Amino acid sequence: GLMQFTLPVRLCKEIELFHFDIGPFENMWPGIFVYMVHRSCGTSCFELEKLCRFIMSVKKNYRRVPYHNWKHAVTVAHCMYAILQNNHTLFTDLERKGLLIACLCHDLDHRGFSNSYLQKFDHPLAALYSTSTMEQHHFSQTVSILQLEGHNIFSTLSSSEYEQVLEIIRKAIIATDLALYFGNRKQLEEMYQTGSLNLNNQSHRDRVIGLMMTACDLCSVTKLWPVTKLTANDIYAEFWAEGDEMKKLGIQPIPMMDRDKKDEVPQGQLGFYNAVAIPCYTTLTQILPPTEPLLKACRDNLSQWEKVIRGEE
Ligand SMILES: Cn1ncc(C(=O)N2CCC2)c1C(=O)NCCc1nc2ccccc2n1C
Ligand SMILES: [Mg+2]
Ligand SMILES: [Zn+2]
Repeated sequence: GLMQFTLPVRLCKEIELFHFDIGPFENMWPGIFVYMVHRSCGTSCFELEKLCRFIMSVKKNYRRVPYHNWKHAVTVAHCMYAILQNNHTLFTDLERKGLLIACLCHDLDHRGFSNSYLQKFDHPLAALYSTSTMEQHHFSQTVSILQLEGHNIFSTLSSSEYEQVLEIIRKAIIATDLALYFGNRKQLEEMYQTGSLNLNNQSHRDRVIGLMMTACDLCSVTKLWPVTKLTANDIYAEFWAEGDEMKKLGIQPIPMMDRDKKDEVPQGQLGFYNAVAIPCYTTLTQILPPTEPLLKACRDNLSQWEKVIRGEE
């Protein structure tokens, strides 16, 4: 009860910043997460014992893949932590509870393959879930782990509050399906600009939490350049393995996934910052001004990819 988590000084200060990197010491990541739940939510949100047992079962259900791994889960939760702490008064008690958990759980049991590869492989998950295949799986794994004995971190919520939090988590996890981000953001753009955006409207809150999920999920582009660049290596290690598997099914993969087209990475990064990242952080900053440092960091990394193309690195 009187048992705070505390971090060393450098981490205690830097964890508050959007560009914080959680570091290479895996054994400190659970403690970093609990620290974020305690300051974001309170020391009373969760029974420590249940929370710790939940976290460890979540870690166990992430796989040893280059990018969609336990470090990604914690990284995406830290970015959510930073958004929530810079917008103290905008979110409900249930939202603060749900969104850090959603982030920790959003890629549970990922195998390093896209929805597209599952559909072309004819994986069982693609018959069970026809759209947002992996994301419906991640939510499914979240509910499974919540139902293990001693893992119900929400046990003190009422029946209707429990239904509300599981519904926040569901929509938040589904929103990490990038295919859905394009329309969600267009709709948010029009609502903000015609001044119809209304945060008392539940369907509007949903869209804004969806955009936060995309922003947190992509947050490798908002780090200091050496973090961004070394994270890109892990991302391509998965993409190129998928490309290899596409070629095993007799299908030329898209160039993003073809290791024979490494030369095209720098131009593919510009497309991605211009088509996905910059628009994401722009609309996020319009709705939630204190998230501006994510947009600034993203623009700094786009300019670093521009230098790569010009052979200045
Ligand atoms: C940095 N980050 N964060 C997330 C993602 C991302 O896309 N996803 C889906 C799972 C997470 C990326 C990223 O790097 N995407 C790579 C973009 C890209 N590289 C190309 C190389 C050649 C041709 C086209 C290319 N495009 C579009
Ligand atoms: Mg995902
Ligand atoms: Zn993710």
